This record gives sequence, C-alpha cells and structure tokens, in this order.
Amino acid sequence: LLEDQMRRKLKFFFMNPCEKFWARGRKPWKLAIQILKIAMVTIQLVLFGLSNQMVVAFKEENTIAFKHLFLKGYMDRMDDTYAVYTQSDVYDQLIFAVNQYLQLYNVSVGNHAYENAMAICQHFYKRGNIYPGNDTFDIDPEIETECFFVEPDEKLNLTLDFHRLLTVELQFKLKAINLQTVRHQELPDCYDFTLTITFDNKAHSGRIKISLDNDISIRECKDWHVSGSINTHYMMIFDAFVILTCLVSLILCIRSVIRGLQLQQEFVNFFLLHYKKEVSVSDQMEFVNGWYIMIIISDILTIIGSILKMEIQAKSLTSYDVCSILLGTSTMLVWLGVIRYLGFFAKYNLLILTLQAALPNVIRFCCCAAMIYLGYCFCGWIVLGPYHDKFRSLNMVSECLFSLINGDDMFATFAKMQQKSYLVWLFSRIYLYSFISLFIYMILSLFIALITDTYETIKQYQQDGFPETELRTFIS
Amino acid sequence: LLEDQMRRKLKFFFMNPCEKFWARGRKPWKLAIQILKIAMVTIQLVLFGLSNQMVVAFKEENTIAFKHLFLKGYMDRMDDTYAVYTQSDVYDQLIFAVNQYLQLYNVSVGNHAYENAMAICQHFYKRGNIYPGNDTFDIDPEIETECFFVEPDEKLNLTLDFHRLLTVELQFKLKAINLQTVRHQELPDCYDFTLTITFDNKAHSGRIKISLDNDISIRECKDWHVSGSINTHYMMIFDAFVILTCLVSLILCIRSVIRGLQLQQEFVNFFLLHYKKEVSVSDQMEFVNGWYIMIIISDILTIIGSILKMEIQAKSLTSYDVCSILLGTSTMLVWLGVIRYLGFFAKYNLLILTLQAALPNVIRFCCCAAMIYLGYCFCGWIVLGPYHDKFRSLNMVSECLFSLINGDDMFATFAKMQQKSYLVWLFSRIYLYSFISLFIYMILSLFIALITDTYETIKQYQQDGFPETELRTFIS
Amino acid sequence: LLEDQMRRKLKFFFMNPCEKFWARGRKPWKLAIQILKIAMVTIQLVLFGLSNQMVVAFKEENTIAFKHLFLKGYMDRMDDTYAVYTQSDVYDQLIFAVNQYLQLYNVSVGNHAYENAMAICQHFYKRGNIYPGNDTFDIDPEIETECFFVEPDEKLNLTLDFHRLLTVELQFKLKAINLQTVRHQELPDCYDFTLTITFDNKAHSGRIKISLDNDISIRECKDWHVSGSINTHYMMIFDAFVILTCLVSLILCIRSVIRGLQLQQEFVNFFLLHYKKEVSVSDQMEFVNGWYIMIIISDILTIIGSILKMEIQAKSLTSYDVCSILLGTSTMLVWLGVIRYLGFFAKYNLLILTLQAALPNVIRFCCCAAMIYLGYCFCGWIVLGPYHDKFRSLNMVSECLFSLINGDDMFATFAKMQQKSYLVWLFSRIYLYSFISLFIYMILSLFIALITDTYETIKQYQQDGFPETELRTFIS
Amino acid sequence: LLEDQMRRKLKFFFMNPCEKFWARGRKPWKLAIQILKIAMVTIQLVLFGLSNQMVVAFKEENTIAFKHLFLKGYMDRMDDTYAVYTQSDVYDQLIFAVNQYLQLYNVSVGNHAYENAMAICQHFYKRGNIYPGNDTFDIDPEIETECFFVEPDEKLNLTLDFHRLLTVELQFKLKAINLQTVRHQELPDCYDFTLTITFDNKAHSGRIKISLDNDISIRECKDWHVSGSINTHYMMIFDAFVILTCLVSLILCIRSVIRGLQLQQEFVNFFLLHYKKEVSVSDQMEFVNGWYIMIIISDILTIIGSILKMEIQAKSLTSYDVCSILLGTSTMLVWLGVIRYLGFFAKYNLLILTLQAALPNVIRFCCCAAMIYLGYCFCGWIVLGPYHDKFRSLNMVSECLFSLINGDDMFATFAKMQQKSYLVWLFSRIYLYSFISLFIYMILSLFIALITDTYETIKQYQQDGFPETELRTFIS
Repeated sequence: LLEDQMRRKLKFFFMNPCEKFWARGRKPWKLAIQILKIAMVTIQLVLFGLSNQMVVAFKEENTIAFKHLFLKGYMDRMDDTYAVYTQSDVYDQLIFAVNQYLQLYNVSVGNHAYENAMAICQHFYKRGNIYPGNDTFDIDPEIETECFFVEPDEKLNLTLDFHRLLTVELQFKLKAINLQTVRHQELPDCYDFTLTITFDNKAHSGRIKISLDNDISIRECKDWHVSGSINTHYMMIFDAFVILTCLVSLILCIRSVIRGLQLQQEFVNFFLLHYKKEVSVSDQMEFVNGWYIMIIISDILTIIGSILKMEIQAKSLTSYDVCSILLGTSTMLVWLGVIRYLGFFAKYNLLILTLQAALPNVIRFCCCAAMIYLGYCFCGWIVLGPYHDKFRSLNMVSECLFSLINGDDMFATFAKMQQKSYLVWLFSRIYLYSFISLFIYMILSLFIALITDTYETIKQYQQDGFPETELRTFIS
Repeated sequence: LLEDQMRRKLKFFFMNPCEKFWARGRKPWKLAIQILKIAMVTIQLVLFGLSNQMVVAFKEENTIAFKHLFLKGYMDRMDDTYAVYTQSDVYDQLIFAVNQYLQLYNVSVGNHAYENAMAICQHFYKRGNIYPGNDTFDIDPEIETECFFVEPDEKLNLTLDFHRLLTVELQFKLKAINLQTVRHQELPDCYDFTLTITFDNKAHSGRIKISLDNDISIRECKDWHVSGSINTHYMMIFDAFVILTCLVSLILCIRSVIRGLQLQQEFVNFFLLHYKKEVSVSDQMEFVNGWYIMIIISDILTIIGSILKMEIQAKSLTSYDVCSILLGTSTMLVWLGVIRYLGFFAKYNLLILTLQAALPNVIRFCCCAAMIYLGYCFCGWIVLGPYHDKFRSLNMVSECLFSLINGDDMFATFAKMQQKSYLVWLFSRIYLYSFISLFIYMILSLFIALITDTYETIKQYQQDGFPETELRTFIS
Repeated sequence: LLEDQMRRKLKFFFMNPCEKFWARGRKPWKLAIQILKIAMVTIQLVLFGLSNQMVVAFKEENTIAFKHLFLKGYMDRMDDTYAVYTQSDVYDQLIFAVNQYLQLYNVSVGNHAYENAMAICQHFYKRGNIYPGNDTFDIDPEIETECFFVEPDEKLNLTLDFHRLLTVELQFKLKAINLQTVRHQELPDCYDFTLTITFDNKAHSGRIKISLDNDISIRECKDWHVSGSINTHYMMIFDAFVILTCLVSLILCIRSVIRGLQLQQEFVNFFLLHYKKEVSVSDQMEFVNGWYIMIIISDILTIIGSILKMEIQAKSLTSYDVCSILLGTSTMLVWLGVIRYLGFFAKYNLLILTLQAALPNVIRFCCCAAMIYLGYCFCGWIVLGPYHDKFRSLNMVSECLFSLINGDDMFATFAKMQQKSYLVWLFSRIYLYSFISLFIYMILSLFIALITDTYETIKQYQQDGFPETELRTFIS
Repeated sequence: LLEDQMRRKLKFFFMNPCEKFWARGRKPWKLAIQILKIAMVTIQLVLFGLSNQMVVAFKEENTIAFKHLFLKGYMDRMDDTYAVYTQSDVYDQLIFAVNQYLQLYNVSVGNHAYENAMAICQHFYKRGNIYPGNDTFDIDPEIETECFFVEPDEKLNLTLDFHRLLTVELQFKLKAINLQTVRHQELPDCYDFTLTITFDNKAHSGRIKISLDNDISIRECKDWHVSGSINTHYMMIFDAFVILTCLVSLILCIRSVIRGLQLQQEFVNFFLLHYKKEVSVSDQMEFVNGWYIMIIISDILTIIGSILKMEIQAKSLTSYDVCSILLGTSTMLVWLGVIRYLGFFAKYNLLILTLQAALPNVIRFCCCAAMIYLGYCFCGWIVLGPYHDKFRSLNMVSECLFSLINGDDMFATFAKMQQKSYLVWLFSRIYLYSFISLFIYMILSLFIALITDTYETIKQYQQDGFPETELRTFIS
C-alpha cells in the first residue's frame, strides 16, 4: 500500500547510520569522500600553517634586530613601548638612528643591505600659535609635510620645532635573504623590509612615543645557484585537488538536501490526503538534515579560502589575513562534523544528543546573563575608569572583568586601586566582591543545573521512549 | 457578581505580560516609555564615560611626563613607589627638582608653562630632641611649618635637618592646553596642574618616601581661534531630557504601585466579608510588583546623578566622584530590569524564576559561610601577619584570601613564606591547604547543590501546578 | 509514670533552641555569656593584631633601609637573594659594609645609633687541603672560628682564604626609637636591632650567598618627656577579664556535658529495665552535645594563649609565635560556633545539617584521592625534578601541583621545561595533561556529586520524617 | 552436588576482601607481601630522589656560577636567553670569555680547576657568496669546521667572518669537587664539567644567540682522607632486595591470574553441561581480577627500572632518564593500588566503584570534546599565529589554550594582541570569548552531569540489588 512503501522509504531514509544504508544495498560513498575531505582540508591547512610560521618566524626575529640597532639605549634583551621626554634626547635618538643607518655595513651582523636611499618625514601644522601661559591659542586643522632624502654614504643637519610638530617619521628599505627557508624547502628567500621609526607627538603631553614598525614583502631571487647546480612550488596541485574535493562534496550534500525537501513537502501532502495532519514546522524541520548544512557552510568556505590562497600565492601579496581566517574557521567546522560521525558509533550518541539539547537553552540563558554583565560594564567603566588601569575603555572593562569571572589575575585588580577618593575605593570593593560572587556562585551553577537536568531527560528518553511523533508512528 | 468582576479585574491586573494588556484594550505605554529610558540613561552614561575618559587619558599621560622630569634617576619607562636613603642624595633630588623647574622651558618637550612662581614647604617639630643612643628623648606634638618662594627665573640655597623633619614638600602649578580634545570635540582645553612632590619621613625609619602627585582643574580658554575663524556645549539639552524621562517614569511607576496597594487592602477587606481569610503577609506582598520598586530606585538615582552632573558641568568642579557612582549604579539597575522584559518573552521565565528563588536562600548561606571565612581572616592575620607580605592589614588578608578561593595567584602565597620560625611555616601550610580545600570542595559545591535543587523544583512547578493560593483559586 | 517524666525531661533537654528553654521557665544564661566570649576573644585578638602589626610595620621598613645601606650595588627599589662571584668583589662588599658602618652618622638619614662596637666572624676548617685537579683532597669535620672587633670610630685590614672558608659573618647592634608608636599609643619605642650580614660559602660552588638578617628586641625608654610633661599599659586588665570569661564558660560547658553523660548512662539503664534495648553507640553519641566540645577546645586554647600573651607582654620577649597561633586558632573555633547559633534561627538549619552530613564522607574521599595525588608527587619529583624548577624538593612538587589542581600559574609550569632530553619533555606533557584532566574533570565533580546527593537526602528528611530512633519514639 | 561445591568454591574465590579468606582458613599472605612491596618500592624511589636531587642541586648552582663568569655583562642576579647584535660586541664576548678562562684561578671563588687545555670551534660554509643587494646568492650545503687549541697559561689572536659563519663554539672541561655530598653521605664527589658556550647564527637574522650549556659526569676520588683517617655504597643491597620482592609478587600474582582463567573456562564448560549458557564476554571478563593486572605492570616496570638503576649506578653513567621514568610510573601504579586495599574497608567501596564506572564513559566524552578543541587549535594557530606570541607552533597553541580552559593567565592572552589588522583582532576576540565560554559553561558541566548521574546509579545499586548475573544467581 502507499503506507508501507513509505515505511520502507522514510525508515531507510532517516536511519541515522549510513552503516545501515551499507547493511542493505551496497553503497559506501557519502562517508568515504567526506573523510577524504577531512584529511584533505586539514593537510591543506597544516601545510599552510607551517609555511606561514616560517615567514613570521623570520619577521619577528629581524624586527628584534632592527629594534636593537636603531633605538638608542634599547637594552639588549628588550624594552617595551619606549618613551622620551627631554628635547635634546629626542635629537639624540634621531641623530643616532641616522648614524646607525649610514654605518650599518660596519655595524650590523645581519646581512641586510641598501637597495639600489633613506628618506625623512616631518608633519607640521600650517599655522601654529599656542600661548599656554596667556590662555590663548590658534589651531590649524591642516598639516604641511616636509621631507628630506639622506644617502647611504657621504654628522647631520636637520631642523625641528616641537610645538608645530605632530609626528616625525623615518622610512626606508633594508633587503635581506633568508638562508634556512629556501635552502631546505621551496619558498621565496627574498625580503623587502620597510622599516619605519615613528615619533607620535599627537598627545602633545610631553611624551614623544617611539615605535619601530616592520613591513615585509616576499620575492623570489633572480639567480639562485645552490650546491653549484641549478625554486619549484608544487602547492599548485594540492590546492587544486582541495578545491575539487570541495566542489564534489558540495554538489552531493546539496543534492541530498534538496531531495530531502522534495520528500518533505511530498510527505506533508500525502499525510493531508490520508489523515489531514499539518505539523509542518516540527516535521518540516525534521526533514532538514542539519549537519549537511554545516558541511555546506564549511565547504563553501574552503572553496573561497582555497581560491584566495591560490591567488595570493600567485601574486605573492602576503597579507594572508582574510584567507587564513576563512580556511581556519572552515576546517574547524569539519573537525566539528567528526562529532557527527561519532554519533553513529554506539554510546556517544547520548552525550552528543544532550550537548545538542543543552545548547539551545544555553544560548537563551546567555542572553539573560549578558544583560547583567553588560550592566556591570557600564558601571565600573565610569566609576573605576579614572582610577583602575585595567578599566580604561569599555572593552578592557569587559575583557578584564570576563577574565575575572573565570577567576584569573584577580588579586591584581584588587591590589591596584588608586585609593585617592576613599568613597570610590570602597565602591570598588563592593563592585568587585559582589560581582565575582554573583557570577561564580550563581550563573556557573545555573549552567551546571541546566545542563545536568537536560542530560537526565535525554537519558530517560534513550532508556524509555521518545516524544510521540507522527513520523515515528508511521515508520513503525 | 462581585466575585467574577474581581476575576476580570485581578486576572487582567496580574497578567504578567503587558503583551496581554495589549491584546485587550489598546494601550502600549508602560513598556515603550521604559525602553526610552533604557536607551536614554545608557546614552547619557556612555557619553559621560567617553568625555571623562578623555580628561583622564590626558591626566595620566602628563603625570607620567612630570614624573620623568622632576624625579632624578627615574628610568625612562617607569619606576614605582620610589625611595631614598643617604642624606646627600635626598639633597640631590631636591636640588635636581629645583634646577629642573627653573630650566623647564629649555628642557621639556611638553608645552607646559609657568602661570603669571614656585613655593617650598618644610614641616618641622616645635622642639626636637632625640637621643637614641642615650635611651632618652623628648617629643613635641606640634609642627611649625616654614616655606620659601623660588622664582621662575634668576644654583640654590636651602636648609634641612632630618631629625626634626617630618615631611618636605614642593607645590606649584604648570598650565597646559590639550590640543586633541578641544580641537575635534567640544570640551575645555585648559588645564591647571598642581604638582606636589612630597617626601614622607613620618616613619622615621631611614626611608624617605618620594611621591609626585598631580591635581588637575579644567578651564575654558578666553580666546580660541581655530581654522582662522571663530566652545559650544550642547549637553545642556540631553541632560535635561534625561531628567524629564526620569521624572515621568517615576510618576507613572509610583502611581501604579499606589493603585496596587489600594486594591491590596480592598481585596483583603472583600475576602473578609465573604470568606474571612486574612493571609495579609503572603498576598499583601504578592500585590507589590517588586520590579517597579527597582525602577523607582533606579529612577530617583538617575535624577540625583543627572542633577549633580548638570551642576558639576555648570561650575566645572571635576571631582566627578559621587555623581559618577550614582549614575553608574542607576544604569546598572536599568540593565537589570531588561531581565524583567525578558521574563514575558517565552522560555526564559523558568530560568529567571529560579534565579529569583535561589537568591533568597543563597544570601542565607552567604551568612553562614561568611562566619567561617571571617574566622580564618582573624586567624591568618595574626599568625601569618609578620611573615607573609600579602597578609598585612586584615583587609589584604580578606581580599587576598578571597582571591585564593577563586584559585588565583596561589603558588605565590605558598611560595613567599619567610620560613624563619619553622612552626609558623608548618602552620601556614595547614592553614592554606585546609582552607582552600574547604571552600573549593565544600562551599562551591553547596551553592551548586542549592541552586540545582531550586531549579528542578521550579521546573516541576512550571510543568505541574503552582502552590495553592487564595488569589489563584479565585481568579480561575 | 517514669516514662512521661522522661518525655518531659529529655524532650526539654534535647530541644535544640535555648529559645525554647527560654519559652518555658525564665533562664537566658548560656547564650548570653557565650556571645560575651565571642566579642571578648575577638576584641582581644584584633587588639593584639594591630599592636603586633605596628611592631612588624616598623621592622620590615628598617630592614629595607639597612639592606640598602650595607649592601653594595643594591638597587634603590630592591633586589632579591643577592649573589657574588669574583673574589675581589666579595672583598669589595666586605670593605664597603665596614666603611658604611663607620661613617653611618654622616651617611644615613635614619636616627640609628651605636650602642654604648662591631665584631666580625670567620668560620674556617681545622685543616684544609683540596686538590680538585689532582683528584685528591682531605676534609676536616671541624671548624675553628676567628673574630675581630672593629670600633665605631678611628680603610681596613683583614684576611680571607676561600677554600678553607665556610661562612663569613658580620654581627652588630643598631639602636633606634620609633616615634609614631609611642607617640600616639602606649607601646614601647626602643628597638635593639641585631644586624647580621652573612656570606654562605657552604655550597662551595663559586656562589657566595649574601643575606642581611634583622633580629629585633623591644624595650621601654628610661626617660620619655613628651609635650614638655610626663608609658602606661592597660592591657593588664582586659587580658585578665578574657581569662575570667574563659574560665567561666569552660566550667559551665563542662558541667552541662557531664550532666548529659550521667543522663546518658541513666537512660541506658532505664531502657534496660523496661524494654531492654542497648544501642549504646548511636544514642550514647547522641547524648554528647558535640558543640560544647568545640567550645571547650576553644576555651582551653584561649586560656593558654591569653596566659602566654600575658607573660610575653610581662617580660617583653617578642617571639610572639606560639602565643599568636593558639590565640588565632581558638578565635577561629569561636567564629565557627556562631554557625551553631545560626542553626536555631530558622531555615539555615537545613544547610548546616548537610554541611555536617557531608564532611564525614568528604574526609573519606579525601583519603582515597590523597593516595592518587600523593602518587603523582613521587612520580613527577623524580622524573621532572632535574628539569623543572618548581619540582625540586617533594614539598614544592606537592604545593605547586596542588596549586595546579585549582588551576593557577599553569602555563608557567608547561612553559619552563628544559627540553634537553626529548623523552622527559614528552613524559612531562603526558604527566601534566593527564593529571590536570583527572583532578578537574573527576575528583572535583565527585565532591560536587557527593555533596549534592547528601543535600537532597537531608532535604527529604526535613520534609518527611527522620530515621526511626528509640529516643524519638519515646519523647513523642 | 557439583552445584553447591561450586557455590562454596566461587563464592569464596570472588569474596572481595581477603579479610574473608582470613576469616575462614588461616592464610594472610597476599596483602602482607604487597604492603611490603609498597613500602619497599616507595623507599627505593624516595632514596633515589634525594640522591639525584643532590647531584642536580649542585649542577644548577655551578651552571649559574659559570654563566656569570664567562658571559660579559650578565647581571649578577641573572638574565635569560641572551642576545648580541653589533659585530665588535660579539668579538668582545669571545675575547672576554677567553681572558676569563685564562685568569680564572685569580678571578673565581669556586675551586674549579683545569684538568691535566681549552679548544675553539668554528663552523663555516664550504663556499659562501651572498649578494642580498644584487638579489643573487650561491649557497653551499656543506660545512667545513676549523678549530684552535688555547693553553691554560701563556691577549689573543683569532679570525671571524660572519656571512660564512654558521655557529661558533667554545668547549672545555672544569673539574670540581663537591664537599657537602661526599662529606656527610656516601656519593661520589668528583665532577667533570664540560662547558660549551655556543653562538647560533643559523637564523642569519642579525641575532647571535648566546647560550652557556653544562654537561656533567660523576667520578669517585682516588684518594679521599677525611678526619685524618680512611666511599662505601650500600645501595648494592636494597636495590637487590627490591628486585626480589618484585620477582616474588610477580610470580604470585601471575599464578593466581592463571588459576582464575582455568576456573574461567572450566565454569563456562560446566554451565554448558547443565544450563547451556554462554555469556563468555561478560563473565570471562568478570573472572579477570583486573587489579593484579596493574600489579603485574607495576611489578615488571619496577624490575626493569631497578635493573637499569643498578647498572647505571654500576657504571656511573648519570643519564638517569629512562630509569627514572620507569621507576616513577611504576611506584605511581603501586600507590594507585592502595585504593584497591581501601575498597574492602567499609564505605569507600561506593565512591571507588563510581570512579570505576565513570572513567569508561569519561574517556568516551574525552574523545568527543578532543575533536572540538583539536579543531580550535588548527583554527587559532593559523589565524592568530603571526600576531599572538603564545600561538606560535601548534603545540603552544594547544598547551596555552588548554591552560585557558582551566582559566589561568587569561587576561595576558587577551591583552597581547598585535592589533595591526583590525579584522584579525576582532576574530581574536570572537575566537577566545566563544571558546572559553564553550568549555567552561558546557564541557565542564557535562563531566559534572555524567559523573553525578553515574554516582547516583551505583548508589541505588548498593542500596537495592545489582544487575542480574548468572554467577550471582548460582553463588547464592
């Protein structure tokens, strides 16, 4: 009858394990190709990560070197967020960095070279006058910028006036070859570094903020002869094969989803002819697999990210920002679908189901508590904002005070209070104590309670019955 | 009959959602105006916070500058809680700070200026004699204070004798204009800094404690001409409109509360004529909304805080202490009432109800455990007080050892024990180990147990019935 | 009958609240005097703590001063666990400390004085010969000690040979008066400091370990004249009244306990004549109050500690070690009995009862897990002991790795591995990962489960019935 | 009948406590010898640990000394992972270390001696040419190594060219005797230190990485005469007796296991003749003791580790790596079997049983969550890898981010983001926030729920019945 032929069709359709689709008929495809995509996208990613980590592992190191070469009185180990005050000493930095640039072949150990050359930038106001003692100023909302050009060879001349001075900057390129990357592996060895020292006077507070910033561009050498004999990049293959596995599993997943929707509306109609039951929300949403939706999102994202990787490796742009993010979130989604395949196995399916049933209420409670904690933020930002250093901008309030829910670096935040106004000090202790109490002895225990109860209910389900369903009646 | 006309009245009165008051009749007021107050009080606050954060962001920076200008041998990065020992070196600080004051136009990068000028304070005893080798002293409970006045222009003379010397102090004003605040935004640019270096000899221990303290006052410039053409503060509006929204929602909430109380005592009397039941505590407290009480507290507090903000911005006092606290706690209460509006929505009402039912027992247990932990405090303060540095005053004992319940910076407090008396060392390990065990493996699990059980009981309630109530009988 | 007259007697005896003993008859004694003892022993303790904290607050400060005076190249802020290597530099420390001693009236700011004077100690072997290049030595298990005496007034001579040198030491007394203690409060102002610099060569490793140690003795000044007119210690009273309140509550508690035991064996016999039931363990232990046992322990301990305080304050010894411990643990026990008084109140009695029922199983599980964790200790001590710095002696293994259960300073212990032998590195990661997993995802959840279940069972008890008891039958 | 004679046999076989095997018949062996093995293997281990800790306690100290002697500008306290930049300064290190080697008898306090002598290593390329400015290089995959030999006695000559220079190295031996070890205890006093300074130029980045590494070999002195009269190692005994106790308990445990297996298959057959039930998996695995399996593993491992200890102490090799690991994991297994003996006692058996029933599901969930967290790792490694310092290699990602589940050093990882690309910054906050939320408010609560429920189920079992078993029927 039409009824049992459904029972055959939808029971075998809905049988969770493709192990059962294996156990009648002969087909093993949909899991095999998807494990292929797992190992493919993860080897893709890991390979990407090691290459990019070599580029970075050279960049941070050279930036360290340049910091100790061009920054006067920079301790051989390190310093951080450097600062200057007296004017002649700013002059001594600038003169020092210049004389270090010109003599760098004598000075430096590293092989960095001029490229076949410096330059100097000053940004000053169109019209300065400021009389801080007379209570009278005029301000210009315009900056005129003047430059020099100082040559690699052939003591200095220069001019500076602080009051009109907004920022001073040094820009130039040092070009260096990375032995250990090209030598063993096939990656480009040529680096164009743009070094910029910059002095921020924008605060006009007396602090001249010094930073040495490093921009980096990759190039391949015109002639490389190693071992006395005559790089070759094969990634050109495996990126492509990734894009193909991804196109394929995308097509298949989408096809199965659409078939499931056609059988969705078909089933609705059939149940209308016979029993005239509707229930299109619950059962319509049952017919959605919901995991193949993840596999589609992941799969689109690996297509886009693999394409961007292929184009950036083609032009050698080296931003590697958007590409990396896409590739990483996609592979994380794949590794999350492995839980899917663990659902069939035997026992894990309980524990997975209860993670699945807890998440939709968990997010709800996250809304509720988000209002509390978002409330404290606007409190302590304004009350403690002038006094505490870790409450400064709202963001630091939120990310610090969230680190304080998890109970980390807490004695710090208690210990660093200014204690000038005694009232704000006391408030600080009521604020911090009360809040930490509220999150650690309520809200954490509310997640524990919520999830515990969810877990026992799905344990009862797997022990005795499941909620009555039109579909379940009619398949059995 | 009088009975059903109640059932109509009190059922519609008590219907939790104003969504239902919407669904019969036509009125949407009480929620609309209150969301207005939400966005109003939070934009009020956030705006306040960004302005005040600009003032502070300039203050801390200039204080850094002055610290590195007037403190001899203050490392360009920073030092902390500075100290001096040899007497000639105290002289070298003082002479140094003076010669740095007089030459500061040559020296400093910042634009700070004398105001159209120094002064020097010495606080010495009326009669000193102390013979620490003879075992004999006489002490004076009186301080005579002598000052100098040193001019901005035109090497030094001065006198100091340590034994009679209680504190030395330098006070003076540097006046500076903040470009980046006035320039983009409408806020005052003029700062009067009172710099005070102070040397605390009060301990008479040999340590001369140096600090450089910064007092700051805001003023508007007499003539500001920017861009070659001719600040204006609009906050004058939005503060007022806040005070109005607050007055309005205050009046409305109070009115509804009072009506609810009149229907309270009315209902009591009516149930006396008919069935003669009393139960005035349970049901009398039912008639209290209890959320509008929060909205009143919040609303009064935003009235007071907005008024203080308006007056301080009027006179430009800049304490911004009491005002900020009021405004922040008020807005935190508003953000806490958003949970109220989340109670109607659908499912959250469970989870909210169980937070509500857990809090009243949670506070009880907080009493009980507060006695334990308050007991340990008086223990470790005296036993470990001489030895540990973080147990010093009782307060540090309580705030450290509370940071130790949450399990932070613990290996520190174990590792820093003096270990001179071996008995106190051993006690230290029994103390710390035992206490940390007791709070993390009992009391945290007691909050978890308490709240879990509360949550399951209100889950049963929402599943099957609620406690029998006179009101509930008579509305249904 | 004999039966109901028991029911009268034992029901009123066992009625938990003395509120009920109040509600029939007229007596309020046993709680009133005990609250007296609460406030008495805690004011006793707190007063002790503030005085002792003044003594310490001066000691640590002066020790800081001396450290910066007598230790060459000791940064004005601080250094820690100082060290020396080259021999001429050890000489430069010693010569420096001497020339700093002799000139200290010129040098130092603090008022410390010679007392109406130095001395120098050298500890050398009876017979040294060590030939580390010849592989041959002879060792003497005897030390001969030679001293000098260097005068406060009137460049140096001295002799040192490192190989025979075990330790060098400088001992002497500086005598100083503390203004701020005597002046406001009644405490002695005279301090005898014994300063000892010591150089530990015991390791014979090339590191000469320098430390400056401070011994301190309190004395009262012979003539103190303050304000031009003519300390007085009243503690002589309040210590005594403490000892009296303690004797009194001790006598009363013991008396009630003994009466309870006489009615214990009486009841056993009476139930033998009538029903011939034994059950002497359960009910015999019921007749023990069990809280008055705490009050006795506390009370004895406050007697001993108050006596030791009175004697030490009499002789002014200032060890303040054993005394402090006794006084502090006693007062902690009192503050723990306040939970007792919270048991009667109303609702807390549930939560208290479940703490009481959980503790006896909690200790059991503590045994079980103590075997695991004590096992890991003997593992990581030997495997990681040479490599990690925080696993050194077993104790540091146990107190660090316990800090690691609570999840603190963890990334440190992962990050500091030597990584010389790769096998020990890998083992280190299996060790740390596995252990941290085991305690945080098992044993903490086992305490949570144990206590939760205990709490629900006593909740059922207070809801419906208690275990059948001979006593409970026969009182009702 | 054959049936009751089983019931006698298997009931007494399976009676958990050997207390019951005591209570009929007379034998106490199997527990007595095993407690012997407990105290034996733990005294073995602890003794090992104290000896090895003396060796290490001398090694780290001397390494400190040498670091401060041979490293120019190494602060007397310490520095870490030292670095150099300018070429003449590398020369100044090298010249300095040489002049410190030659003069070390004058210089150093420690007794270290030349052994009856330096050497110097340079590793340079076979053919260098690198033109970083011309974009052209040739690389040699070959290193030619040249050495000098510099004498202990009798300013320097040397040659260095950086571009061909891969590493420079100094190797030599200082020989020192440890007084405090031989003197009190019987251990060898002679140390051969191999000191190697090494300069890593491999990065060719401009950073010359300096390290001072210490290799150490133990020897016994040819002539030691102490106290004027004439070491002796007894460990030769107790190691052997350990190996014997271990052989014995191994033989016994294995014998009982094999007997249990023979009665296993016997019982299967007997139940086949009578009732013809199979159930060989459940009951076959019941007949395995499962604890004696642990005791065998432990016992084999103590045999191997004691043997390796005996051989290393024989030859005095001092690696002490594999040996230590074996000995430590074995003794940890023994200390874990003490839980076994706690199972019989009385009440602990519940709590033990539930640890035992929770572990097999716990590992399952560990698989599931391992997929998630292993997914995040491959995400944040690539996205945050260039920017964060603690995400560098994948391993640091995993061990840091695991330290972040437990909630430690979190505000660090939030605070150190580069913030160059704003998109990667934002992603960083979604990554970190989301992940920390997911593990602390889900997966920890899922372990809590899982274990709680397991605990209540075994509580019901011990209260009422156990699952029906063929064996249990037929023993009762």
